[PDB]
Amino acid sequence: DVSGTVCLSALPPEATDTLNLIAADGPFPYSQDGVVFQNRESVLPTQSYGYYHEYTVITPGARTRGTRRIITGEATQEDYYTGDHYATFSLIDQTC
Amino acid sequence: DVSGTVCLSALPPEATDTLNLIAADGPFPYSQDGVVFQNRESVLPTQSYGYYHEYTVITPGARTRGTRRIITGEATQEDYYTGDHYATFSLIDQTC
Repeated sequence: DVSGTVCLSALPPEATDTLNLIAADGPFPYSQDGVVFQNRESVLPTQSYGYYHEYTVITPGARTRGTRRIITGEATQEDYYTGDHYATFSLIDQTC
Repeated sequence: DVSGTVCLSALPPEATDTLNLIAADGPFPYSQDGVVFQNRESVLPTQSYGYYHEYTVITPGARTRGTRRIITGEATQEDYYTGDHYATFSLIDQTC
């Protein structure tokens, strides 16, 4: 299940950066950015393979990719944030 | 519930160090390494007491033992990572 909706302004600033890179079609900092997210655990709504893709949200200071991601869905404005390594997701509202 | 599976290569490098010590049965850096994990919140599957053990994953820069751990179960390659002090867990895939 999706936890709720959160305004973009309420998320870390790095989430805005990732969304801007997605709009531009990259380039992306990490090699894993843009790979299919399989939704294996069925946390997000059931969709076809390739409906979802994953992108890093940089964690300041981290040596690794960390735990923060944006998952895009194919629908307009359908973007999910996770800060806990895919345990929970919130829909991003870019209007606020 | 477990949050998903994570590749070992995607975890902080110290996770590999901890897995190597577990394979050798130590010696371990902390006296709390190898204690039973009680799974009090039932995040992991329910098992008899003593099934799970916990080990520190060192966090460089932290002043404490930090929040990163590996929990082992008794089955082969049943190794879980938590980065958030036991709130969420991922199964480690050592093949990737």
